[PDB]
Amino acid sequence: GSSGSSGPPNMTTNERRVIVPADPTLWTQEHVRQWLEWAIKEYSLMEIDTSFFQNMDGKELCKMNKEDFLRATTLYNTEVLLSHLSYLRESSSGPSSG
Repeated sequence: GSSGSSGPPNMTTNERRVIVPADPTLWTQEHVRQWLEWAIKEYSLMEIDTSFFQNMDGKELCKMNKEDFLRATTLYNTEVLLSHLSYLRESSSGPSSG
């Protein structure tokens, strides 16, 4: 670090955050892309092929598995994304089970 930082073009926003719905299945062809670049800049992910999800609708994003994800992102990242989407998938602005 220490200055000299020229990372990629972050997503658009008022200050610095993402605006997407709870359920990932409702994510549009754009949302899936926004959330991607986000988790990357947030969890400092690398070696990820965002292009693979250039046209992957939220629906096709929640159906993807470790394998399908491994063909676009590294194993490490595959564990983060899957884990993250795991919760968002089981959450629709509703109450908690148990």
